Amino acid sequence: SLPPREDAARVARFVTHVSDWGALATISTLEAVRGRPFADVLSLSDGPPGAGSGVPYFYLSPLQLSVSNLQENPYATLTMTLAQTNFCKKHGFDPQSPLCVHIMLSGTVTKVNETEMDIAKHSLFIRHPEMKTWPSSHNWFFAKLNITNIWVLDYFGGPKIVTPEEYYNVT
Amino acid sequence: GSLPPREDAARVARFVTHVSDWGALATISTLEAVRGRPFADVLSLSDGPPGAGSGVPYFYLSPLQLSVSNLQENPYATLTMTLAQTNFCKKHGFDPQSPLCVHIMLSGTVTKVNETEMDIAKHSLFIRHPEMKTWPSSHNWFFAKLNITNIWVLDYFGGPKIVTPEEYYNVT
Repeated sequence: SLPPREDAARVARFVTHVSDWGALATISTLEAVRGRPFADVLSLSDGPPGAGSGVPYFYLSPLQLSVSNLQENPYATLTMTLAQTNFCKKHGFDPQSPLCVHIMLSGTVTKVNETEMDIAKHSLFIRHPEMKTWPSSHNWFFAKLNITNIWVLDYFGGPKIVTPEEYYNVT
Repeated sequence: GSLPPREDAARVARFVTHVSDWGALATISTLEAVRGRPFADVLSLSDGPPGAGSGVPYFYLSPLQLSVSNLQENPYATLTMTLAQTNFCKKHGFDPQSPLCVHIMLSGTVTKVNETEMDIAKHSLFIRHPEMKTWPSSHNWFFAKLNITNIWVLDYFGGPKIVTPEEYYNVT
């Protein structure tokens, strides 16, 4: 269940963990829209049913537009909302109401290293069983968001700012 | 209310825009801490009431919002919407990142709506989002729209399908 709204770090970890996907903002490298912000929908997982770590893992292909973008500028902002569940519908909260909790995680997106490759794979493949069947020729790699900044919109008033250290220090 | 033929990417894009009550808007951040970084954020939207979706994404925005402070400095933005916002992808067994779980990106500028278009924006938004009638006047809400110059549709294998604004708006 949703953590107390005053505990922003806990709220962020709750929302990251319950999201199976989110929207990732990048800078376009396409010549026609070069330099303009771009948005895209990615599947994600921070871990299996009882062990969400807050780390957003992705499974990506060099063919993807967002990956072309990250090759030229690896900064990205991921946004997730509880409107992705039935939470907001059930409470009658408009998706734009800060009662319909949403968060933004910004940082850089990198290919996961050898040590973390097994946890990334397991986190992603358990949550997304279709990935096992994706086409091998598209050259899939495991990636992650390295979070440097966090905004939490869970009540009226400004965004609540949470440090990566505070976010990762949650159980 | 079923999904159009996937080959008709213009029709599919209009279908997605109309079934979406919200989307993710990407802007360039003007926050000191992260200036110049791509920023994403969740906005409510509407293109019309139930039988009059025009395809035009209208927003109800406040100068207090992070996205709006970004748009004042650079009005370029990209909105994305996915059928994973409904039960469509779960019911059919399409992973949210499978192109079969349709998602679209509409890129352009966000501007304040004209006097002559305020009423249609208002009617479109307030009917889809009745809570907005109760939002605080102190936030100085205004009606905004996305002016679309570029459209990508992910609705099948084989990569993105490009749709021109004129194809998208000529859908009936």
